[PDB]
Amino acid sequence: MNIFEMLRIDEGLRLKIYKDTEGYYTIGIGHLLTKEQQNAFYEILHLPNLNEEQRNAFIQSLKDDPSQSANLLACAKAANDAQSLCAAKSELDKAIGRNTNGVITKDEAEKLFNQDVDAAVRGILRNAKLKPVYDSLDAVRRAALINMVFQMGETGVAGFTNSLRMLQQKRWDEAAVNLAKSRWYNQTPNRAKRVITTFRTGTWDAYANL
Repeated sequence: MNIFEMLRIDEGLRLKIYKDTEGYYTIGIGHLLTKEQQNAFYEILHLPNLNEEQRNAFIQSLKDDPSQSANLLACAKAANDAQSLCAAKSELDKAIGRNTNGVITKDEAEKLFNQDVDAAVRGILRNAKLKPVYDSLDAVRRAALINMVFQMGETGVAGFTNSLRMLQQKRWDEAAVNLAKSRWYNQTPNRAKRVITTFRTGTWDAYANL
């Protein structure tokens, strides 16, 4: 047990590229890659990832039959997305060092993950709200803080003013009681419970079994 097994259980590990419900392409453990007929003509012509010609064929197809505004605007969006995915794969391929076709192995996911951890800690140590509590914690409690950062971002975590302070004061059972009252806990109870147990105990016990 170690931090990568922790976030693999909590966050999940995808060996194939996935598109978020909010539109981001991701892979591994939360590794992010890339960020009537009148409106038909308009939006087709404003899709950010089409070619000149790819767009020509759609625009001129609409001219040929304006009735099919529904289908041509459907085609145009398929294409725009097909490209974004292409860009993400490309972004992935530079990261892995081969032509993955949007597929990686676990060790490659772990390699991505380990630098992602490096990014988060850098951020954390630059954040005046998170630094003093993070320096104060031991390695496994730090894993719990990083864990939270992965799920909601530096800023969200940094907004747990009080529980953070209790953590910094080594008041672990106070801290655990306070995290449970949170909106985080209410949105993802099973995960928050494991994280909070990690904060409270300084151990990996919440992940034993499972």
